[PDB]
Amino acid sequence: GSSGSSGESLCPQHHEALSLFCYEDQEAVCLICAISHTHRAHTVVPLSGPSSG
Ligand SMILES: [Zn+2]
Ligand SMILES: [Zn+2]
Repeated sequence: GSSGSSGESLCPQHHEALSLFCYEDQEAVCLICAISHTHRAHTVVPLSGPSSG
């Protein structure tokens, strides 16, 4: 017997709740990350969906 499932999803570098996803790369990234991407002309949209912000 053995198990090892990861629950919450946090950036492997920032370790912060991932509330975004980069299309181009097709991977999930955190908020801080976005900055870089959004700067490199990378498409990024919120997972949870639309919010007040
Ligand atoms: Zn990150
Ligand atoms: Zn990107």
